[PDB]
Amino acid sequence: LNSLDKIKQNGVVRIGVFGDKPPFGYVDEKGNNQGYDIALAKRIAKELFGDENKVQFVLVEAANRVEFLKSNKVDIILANFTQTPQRAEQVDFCSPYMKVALGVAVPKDSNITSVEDLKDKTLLLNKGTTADAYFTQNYPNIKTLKYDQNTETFAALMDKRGDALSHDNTLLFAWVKDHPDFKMGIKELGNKDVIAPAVKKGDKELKEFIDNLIIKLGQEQFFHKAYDETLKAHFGDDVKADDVVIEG
Repeated sequence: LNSLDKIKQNGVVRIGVFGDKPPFGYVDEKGNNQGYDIALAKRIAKELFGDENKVQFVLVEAANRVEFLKSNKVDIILANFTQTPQRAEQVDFCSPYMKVALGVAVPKDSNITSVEDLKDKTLLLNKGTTADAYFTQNYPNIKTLKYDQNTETFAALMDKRGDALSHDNTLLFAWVKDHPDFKMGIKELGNKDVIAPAVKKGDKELKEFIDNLIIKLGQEQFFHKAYDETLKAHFGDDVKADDVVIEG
């Protein structure tokens, strides 16, 4: 069986998501999976099974997304996952559904406005994210403290364990909005990237299923609506939906 017919025969779709990167994927105070990524996940289950609750949400951290696909723990990764050429050697990406770049958040009283300013600073990172790869490769001598989970990484910022935190700038906008003792030192770093779902390398039938669905959802402004339901309230009036959302 190709992987799409397998998933159809299973009756559920296993989708890897963040449990702790709001507002994109997280578990709310009631223990329910929520966020922009989760909206697509439930729409994918709806298309497969006529029932948006025939997703099994598998929590996964940034370092283990690819391995969860290689090892068959999940059918799809929707853990707010950035497309890179390097990851594309390893998993097959589906059509993108948001735009992304990197940023650096810093304490209110920080004078760090550039990577030069991080020279003799400790920089906090979630292990396995694109921010991790970016500094590790391009600025290997910048001291870092790397954590497995997002909760841990931001907790170490709030505990003054480092001078700055780098991550997706979209994430860091929402977080600095809920945590006003901190600000954006650098609003936008690196390449103008995209988030997309990923399937196991060679799952062509599944990938095309999802790509086609993303085309059909883009015709009904599904991602803008999802942006309003799940993201708009967590950004300032500064951000356009069009700066974040990709339709189709």
